[PDB]
Amino acid sequence: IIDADLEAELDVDVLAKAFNMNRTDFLGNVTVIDGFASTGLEAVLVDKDW
Amino acid sequence: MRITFNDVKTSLGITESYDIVNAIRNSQGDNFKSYVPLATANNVAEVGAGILINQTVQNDFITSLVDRIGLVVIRQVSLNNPLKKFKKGQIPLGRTIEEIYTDITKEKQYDAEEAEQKVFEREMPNVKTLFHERNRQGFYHQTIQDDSLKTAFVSWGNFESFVSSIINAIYNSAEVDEYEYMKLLVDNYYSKGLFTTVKIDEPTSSTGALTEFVKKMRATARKLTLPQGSRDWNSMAVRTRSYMEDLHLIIDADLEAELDVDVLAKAFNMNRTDFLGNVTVIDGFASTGLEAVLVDKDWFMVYDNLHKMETVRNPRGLYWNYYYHVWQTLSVSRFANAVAFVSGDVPAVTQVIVSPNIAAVKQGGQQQFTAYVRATNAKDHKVVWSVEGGSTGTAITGDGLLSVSGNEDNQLTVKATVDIGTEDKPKLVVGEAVVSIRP
Repeated sequence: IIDADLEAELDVDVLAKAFNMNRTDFLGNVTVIDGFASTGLEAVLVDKDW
Repeated sequence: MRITFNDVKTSLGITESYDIVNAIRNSQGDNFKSYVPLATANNVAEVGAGILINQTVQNDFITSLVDRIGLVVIRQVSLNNPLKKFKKGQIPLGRTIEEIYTDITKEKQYDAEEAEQKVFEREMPNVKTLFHERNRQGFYHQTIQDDSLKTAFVSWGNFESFVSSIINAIYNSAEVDEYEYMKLLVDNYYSKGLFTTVKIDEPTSSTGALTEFVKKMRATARKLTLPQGSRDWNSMAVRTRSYMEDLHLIIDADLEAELDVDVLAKAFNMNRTDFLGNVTVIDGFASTGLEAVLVDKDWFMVYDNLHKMETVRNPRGLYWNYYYHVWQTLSVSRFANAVAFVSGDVPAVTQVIVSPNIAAVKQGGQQQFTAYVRATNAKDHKVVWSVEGGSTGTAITGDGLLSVSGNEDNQLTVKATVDIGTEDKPKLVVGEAVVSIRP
């Protein structure tokens, strides 16, 4: 779970993510939200049974 | 009537750079040595570029006979307007199209004790309406002289092919005009400034500008694709959603080629539709600052009302006149997502939208208005409310609550105003709503 702005920022500046676009074997199922509410939160990586 | 031509050469219009025949003949190791073994190169080079005006050529064996035309080819090149996929069905009867949108409501907490005395309470649904009407009428006129044209062909198949080519030319002209009108739609929308403006630097200034533009487009496309929706990308300030397969990006060919090469992120996903949507390439825009526009498939609200062809004949002139009539309505939908990326200087605030743009209140009721400011910068702005009704006892608070006095008969207008200029040289942005009074 990541923010749209950060996801688009890292989809271009770094290439390793820009290679493995629209798949799951690299960073899991990437779902995009419109930001969090916590001050320091940037990304959250959880499990389906969470 | 004999229309003959004399003193015509095989080089009527030729801005020649060098004599290829001379270069081939005078070559002792140059790059033209590959054409030296060719037996007949002068003859090929003499008429290898086509002949604009032909002349009769005698036979090589018997000079009295004349060589004849063996093959006749008629070009069937057909052209289309790329935005045709955004069209809709036909409207044989009527003129006006009504678009109705229903917005979402709010949640209330379960309360059995409170639910005793308010079982029959009312919650007015939120609905918005937009209207479109027919605005384009035109026709195309052509003439065909069958009897006068019958002497230019020796085959009925060729005759029919030529007349079909004329009809196809009419259709091609119609398609070109339709494409131009569809471009005019976007240009007029941006001129009226109902887009959501995203400020960017000049892409051609430096490499970093191009990658910044690409990542900004990626972010905008993602937040448009978000399933839960947002109210920040349409002129009606309604909660709406768009699909990645329904998103289309309209960009200039030169800029598209520049960013297909300069930034390596766009090198991939060039034809996958999952990066920026269906990329449509046009021959540039008309506005000064417009670089790219990303709109939803439902943004276009174009229909056609008439598409017909009629013919008349002139007995004295022996020809047919063909009239192709096209009547269409071209309009856009304000409920659909639309973003425009502008490289030039843009104002701090683009527009102000009032959530109820039309109201009908009683003589003792109250109304609540919500103001949405489309600001191109991070800093926020303050909205001031005013009314221009006229009667005393009618007033609007600073939060957007309008109260109406018990004695007035006149239409009211409510203005939400934002100041974006500096001191003693102010620039103001105003959003207006209309209110009717019911006695």
